[PDB]
Amino acid sequence: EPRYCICNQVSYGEMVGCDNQDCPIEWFHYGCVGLTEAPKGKWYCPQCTAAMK
Ligand SMILES: [Ca+2]
Ligand SMILES: [Zn+2]
Ligand SMILES: [Zn+2]
Repeated sequence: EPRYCICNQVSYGEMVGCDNQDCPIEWFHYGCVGLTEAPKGKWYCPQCTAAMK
């Protein structure tokens, strides 16, 4: 029921959480952010990565 990610679709498949506390979206599908495997440490989504540089 809740929609997640930049794509605004329900949770499906492998999901990753952005570790920036102010991330507006928080939860993303792996594919929508270019991942194939679980991050081995903290992970920041592309939008938060752009905001942190
Ligand atoms: Ca949304
Ligand atoms: Zn998505
Ligand atoms: Zn984020």
